[PDB]
Order: sequence, then structure tokens, then C-alpha cells
Amino acid sequence: EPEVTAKVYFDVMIDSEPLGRITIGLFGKDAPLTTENFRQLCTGEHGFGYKDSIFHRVIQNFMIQGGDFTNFDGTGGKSIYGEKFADENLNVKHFVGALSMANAGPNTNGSQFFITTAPTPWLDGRHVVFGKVLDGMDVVLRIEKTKTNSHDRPVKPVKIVASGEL
Repeated sequence: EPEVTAKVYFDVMIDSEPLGRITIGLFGKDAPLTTENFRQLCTGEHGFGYKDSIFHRVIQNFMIQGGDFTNFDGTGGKSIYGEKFADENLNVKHFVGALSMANAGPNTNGSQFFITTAPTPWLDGRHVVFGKVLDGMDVVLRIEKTKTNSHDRPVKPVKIVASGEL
């Protein structure tokens, strides 16, 4: 596993129920542009970020996805460098608890990401893995079990009520 160079977190709630804190370690040496984008979106330094956004898609035994703080449906989001930035390292394979960038083809990274909860070999080589859950994996597993309906979207919003750097 690559080196963790920075730690960020998310405090999560589901309609009045606090689920706890998810601590994420970033691989700053293996993916500098990607980790910096995630880090600054967590702090909200530029005026926008993950605070008060939701996990809009949950697929049991696969992953949870979030990061669309502009449209809240999977069609939006934007990086700190602009609308899109290139793929940095595609040689790191996914593993349970990995943080990976969602995208719409090569060099289209923005702000959306997923946290994998199971092996996902069909994503390997196509999505940049830039970190991993260091603590609070139980919170991730709880979210994965939340009731979804049509489109794999949680019936109750799964909200990130706070984010930042640790």
C-alpha cells in the first residue's frame, strides 16, 4: 500500500442520526494533483467543497459515491483547478476501503469519488486511486446498507455535515 501523507475526515448524518466520523488517508506522493484537490475540497478553502454534500449513489457490495456538490445527482461537481484534470496514476489497484475518482472517461476528474466496499477489479486501470479509509470503515458499511430505491439513491439523504483536515 502507498504512503499516507495527509488525513482528512467526514462527519456523517442521516436525518437526525449521527453515524460517526470517517477518517481518510491520502497518498500525496503517488497522486499529488488528485490528493490536493480532495484535500482542499474537504477544507472548503476556495469557497466550495464537500461540507453539506451527500452520497448520492449507494450500491451494496460495491461502493458508495459522493462529491457532486453542485447538482446532487451525479452530473456535476468541479475541481479546484477548474472543470477537469488529468489521470495521474492508473497503476494502483482498488481494494476494500479505497478512495477513487469517478470520471466520464480519460482525464475527466472533477470532484466526484467513490469509496469501495468490495473488490472492484473492473475499475482497475481506469480510475485513479488516491487514498483509503483509515478509521470509520463501520460508518461506510452502515451507509452501504441504507435503504435505496430507484436509481440506487438513498431514500433518506446521507449527508456530510462536516469535513476538513486532521
